[PDB]
Amino acid sequence: TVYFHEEFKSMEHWTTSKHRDDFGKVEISAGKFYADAEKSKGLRLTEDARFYALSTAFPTPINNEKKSLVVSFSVKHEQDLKCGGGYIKLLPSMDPEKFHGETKYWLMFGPDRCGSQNRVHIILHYNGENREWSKRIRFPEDKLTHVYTLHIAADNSYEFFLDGESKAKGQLEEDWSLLLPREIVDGSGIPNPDFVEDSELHKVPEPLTHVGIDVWQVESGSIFKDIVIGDDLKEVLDLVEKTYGLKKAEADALKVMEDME
Ligand SMILES: [Cl-]
Repeated sequence: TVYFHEEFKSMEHWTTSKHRDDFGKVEISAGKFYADAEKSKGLRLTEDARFYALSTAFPTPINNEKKSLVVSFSVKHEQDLKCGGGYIKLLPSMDPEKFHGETKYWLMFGPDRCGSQNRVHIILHYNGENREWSKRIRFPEDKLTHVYTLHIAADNSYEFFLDGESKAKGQLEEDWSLLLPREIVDGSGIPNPDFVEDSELHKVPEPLTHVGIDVWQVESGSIFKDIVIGDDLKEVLDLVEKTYGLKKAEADALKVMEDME
């Protein structure tokens, strides 16, 4: 039911790409401030003004035929991020050493910010193109840990959770540009006979084989935690309570590091 859970207690099983000789360095770390010196540990990007590209393979490939698929992970931008990504990717069969921005993914999911620009990416590869989510939700611009959870249901509905709470909810067909128009001209009532129905929008075209972090950061220091993937929503949200729902401790740790200032 839970296919995968990266705790980032270690990073040896994650492979860093060879597509460039200058990808940024990463480490296991709890950051400058933390709710717990051990449980707050995670994947930390260390170097300013770098690209990052590292990945790990699912022990077993992941499918979602007539079944739910739930993705969750957290990013902590404690560094005062002005420009940088904090999103992950789910990819079909690929070579981790040539992993880069152009590598074919099925899903690109997570926070991204640069200047006054801010949104949560939910990008689905469908029918040979990457389809950007039509809705634009800004993620919280603070130094605290935030969790991003996505439910892709077998009825082609979806739901996006930020910090455990529902932020967006709707239909894949309506909130992305995946299919042709149902009407030949909108509001005419005349059907478009070329329209093709797809009951498998939610379904991965090929089985999913890797998770990867492919981001650019100007101000580095971000920490990734708890990459969870499964087929049951409550199960994942329960796991988010266990791992993230550290809230009270972290916020107090943040105030402590802010009273000094
Ligand atoms: Cl997007």
